Amino acid sequence: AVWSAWRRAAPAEESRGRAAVVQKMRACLNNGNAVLNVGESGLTTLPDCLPAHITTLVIPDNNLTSLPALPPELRTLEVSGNQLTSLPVLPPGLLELSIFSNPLTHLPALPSGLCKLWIFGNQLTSLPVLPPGLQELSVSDNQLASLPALPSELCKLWAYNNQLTSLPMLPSGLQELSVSDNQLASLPTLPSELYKLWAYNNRLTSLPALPSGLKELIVSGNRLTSLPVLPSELKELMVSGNRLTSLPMLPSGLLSLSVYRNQLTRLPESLIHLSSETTVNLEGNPLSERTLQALREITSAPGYSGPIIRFDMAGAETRALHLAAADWLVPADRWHMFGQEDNADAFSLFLDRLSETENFIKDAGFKAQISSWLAQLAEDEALRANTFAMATEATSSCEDRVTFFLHQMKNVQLVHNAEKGQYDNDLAALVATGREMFRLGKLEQIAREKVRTLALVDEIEVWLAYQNKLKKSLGLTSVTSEMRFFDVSGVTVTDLQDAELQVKAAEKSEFREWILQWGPLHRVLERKAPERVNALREKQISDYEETYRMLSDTELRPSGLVGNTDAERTIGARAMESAKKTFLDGLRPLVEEMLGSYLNV
Repeated sequence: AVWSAWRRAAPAEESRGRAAVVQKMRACLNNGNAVLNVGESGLTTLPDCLPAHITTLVIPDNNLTSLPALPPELRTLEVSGNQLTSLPVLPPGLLELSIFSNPLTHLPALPSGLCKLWIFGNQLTSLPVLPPGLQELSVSDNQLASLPALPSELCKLWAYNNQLTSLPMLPSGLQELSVSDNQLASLPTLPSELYKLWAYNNRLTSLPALPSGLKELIVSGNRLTSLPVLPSELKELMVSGNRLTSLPMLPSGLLSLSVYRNQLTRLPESLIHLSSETTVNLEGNPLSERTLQALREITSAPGYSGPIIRFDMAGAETRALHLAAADWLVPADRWHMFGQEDNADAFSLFLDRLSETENFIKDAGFKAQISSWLAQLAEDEALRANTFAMATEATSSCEDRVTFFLHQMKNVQLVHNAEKGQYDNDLAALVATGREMFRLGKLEQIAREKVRTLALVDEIEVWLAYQNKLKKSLGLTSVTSEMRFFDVSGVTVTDLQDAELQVKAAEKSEFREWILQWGPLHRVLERKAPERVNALREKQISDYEETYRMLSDTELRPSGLVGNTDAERTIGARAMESAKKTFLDGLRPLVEEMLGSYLNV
């Protein structure tokens, strides 16, 4: 009767959904079922009475603006995405309150027996007084400037991505503290049972004494000038992006050590005693010469059984893009407008860094080659966008990382040119670019393989060393002449000799088939022979479907297996490969006609 009035007040598209909710409510009233879940039905209103014995009420994603008075025996309320801007009075016996993804800015009075308060992801600007027996407070992704006094019984406090500048005193049994992405200038004294402390991206300059049983400490992106003694059971130490000048003794059981972008000049000796599975990232620290020497000595020894150690040579401002660009261009107007395009800063920073590289120092031609490239960039908005985006690193590291990213930008440019049509009437240029891409791809795999063999590694130096040292012998036109830190790459003369041999052997064996799968070649074929290539693509699709069905009929059906999602994955995969191989068969003659006279040495 209240429910009938409600069901009939329905916008027409909600009429069936409202009938479904009335059916559920009737079910509660008629069988004593004390759980009501109103479903996802695009509800814009709920009826004014809900069944009165309901103890769990679940409100999924709907378009609700208001909730009715709540069933007096309610123990659990759970509300998903809606447009609630407030909540009704909460029933005295409520135990758990969840609300997610509502524009809600404030909560009503909280019942004294509440135990779980899961109110993350709303718009809350304040909290009510918290009941003393509250056990979990989850209030991340809101708009809170502060938290109220914390109940004595709390075990978990999550409040990351708010605007907190301090925390209240912490309850003695707190086990979990997760308050990252705030503006905390400090932490208060840390409770004894705390096993997890996540406070990344705050404004901490020191840490309180650490609890004996602390297992995780993640405080990267702070302003820490030191860490206190680490407790012996710590497993995770993530303190990157701070101002640390040294580290404490490292607990033997540490499973991750992330200390990149600090100011470390020395390493604890305990680092070498860490387990062989522990992850270690030391990049972007001014490690002394001897420190790095001693490291190479220890990790290179036979029988070394410590961690794999990632390092670099970076050690421990953004002009207007047009200023950065004017420094390179031969006689920049255009670069004013480019300054406002997406990632333009990243690229501005990149260009400033490029003037401090070994190529700049040693190759008098370098300014002019960068100028030609900047000029090509100015005429191609697509390329320019991709290039600017790529600058997002190289700025993360040393001179060689910048140089490496220059090589990657130049690779992008060659593929782009091929894809666009620059070489449709210069097919020897098209084939040359293909060979260069084939060789670079092979170097990437060779460098990845060499990286796996190294216990002390700078993976970018490794990959760069191969590009740089094989530029001449492999005709890598997109690669520059100079690099600074080859001595620390770990790449030997024998390594380079073997990579030359492997790539030349592979190209001889694989290239003619490899170029059939090369994407820019497809772009060129589709331009020169649009009807034949479209026909081949349409056939590739049909062949898959027809081959699927035949494999299903001939192999799955007699088993098995026609419902079986695993067997159907196996034949689907087989039908793609089959159809692919047929597709490349129809491409091959087309490539042979267009390119055969270009594919001799």
